[PDB]
Amino acid sequence: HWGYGKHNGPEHWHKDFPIAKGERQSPVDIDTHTAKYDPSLKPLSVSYDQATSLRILNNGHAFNVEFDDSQDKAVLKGGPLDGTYRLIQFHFHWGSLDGQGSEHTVDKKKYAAELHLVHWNTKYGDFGKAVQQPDGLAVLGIFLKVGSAKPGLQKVVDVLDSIKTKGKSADFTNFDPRGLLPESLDYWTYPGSLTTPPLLECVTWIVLKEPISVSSEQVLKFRKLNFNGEGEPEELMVDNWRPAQPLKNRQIKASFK
Ligand SMILES: Cc1cc(C)c2c(c1)S(=O)(=O)NC(=O)N2
Ligand SMILES: Cc1cc(C)c2c(c1)S(=O)(=O)NC(=O)N2
Ligand SMILES: [Zn+2]
Repeated sequence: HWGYGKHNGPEHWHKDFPIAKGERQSPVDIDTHTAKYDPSLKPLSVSYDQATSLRILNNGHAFNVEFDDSQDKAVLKGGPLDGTYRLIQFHFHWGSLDGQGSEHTVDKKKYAAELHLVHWNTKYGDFGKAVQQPDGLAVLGIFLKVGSAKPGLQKVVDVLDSIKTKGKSADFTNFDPRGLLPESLDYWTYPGSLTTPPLLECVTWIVLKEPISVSSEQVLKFRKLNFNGEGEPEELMVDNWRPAQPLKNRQIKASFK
C-alpha cells in the first residue's frame, strides 16, 4: 500500500485516492507576499493545560502521540475557527537531511521538520464523524529548524528507541504539549486536507509563522525510526513528507501584518 518510496509515494497516491488531485489538497506553499492580512481573524486560543497524553505509536508513517479526547481537556478555539476543536494526537514529518522535511513551505523554504497537532470539531461528536465534514478538523502546523535544543521535545526523543518499528507503542502519559509551542501564535490559515491517504478535504490549516528550534541530535533521533515492522528489512523513517500541492481556488489569510 501507500508510502513514501519511489513505487508507492505521493505521485502514486491518486490511483487509490483520486481526491489526491482535488481542489483543496495539502500541503501548500505559503507565498507570504500573496497571503492577505485579515483583521477579522481572532487570536488563537490554545488551551492545553489539562491535556492528558496516553500513548506513543509508530504507525509505519510517523510516530503519533495520542491524547484522551473523551472530554474537553485540551482544545483549540478562536482564530478562523467556529466552535471548539479537541486535541486527539500530534505527530511530525521530517527529512533525511536538515535542508528538507516540512510539508508546508514558506516562500518555497523547506524546514527540517513540521509538527501537526490534530484537533476535531466537537459539534460532530467524535473524530470519525468529524473527518467526514469540510470543517471537521483543525491542524496546527509548527515548523522545526535545527539550532538549539527544544527542552520540551526531549521526553519524546528519549522514548523513540522503544517504538523503533511499525506497530510498536509505548505508554506516554503526563506529556505537556505546551512545551512544543513557539512564543508567538501569529499564523496563516487556509482550507485543505490530510497530507497522507485518505487525503480527506476536512482540515482548516493553521500554520504558525514562528518555527521552533530543535537540536541536530534531536532530529537525528527521529531519523533512526523505521518504516518497517520488526523482523523486516530496515527502511529508515525519513522524508515522510508530501510536497506542496496546487493552491487552486484558495486564499491564504494571515493573522498578522
Ligand atoms: C452538525 C452536524 C451536521 C451533520 C450533517 C452531521 C452531524 C453533525 S453528525 O453528528 O456528525 N453525524 C452526521 O452524520 N451528520
Ligand atoms: C486526521 C489526520 C489523519 C491523518 C492520517 C493525517 C493528518 C490528519 S495530517 O495532520 O494532515 N498529517 C498526516 O500526515 N496524516
Ligand atoms: Zn501530518
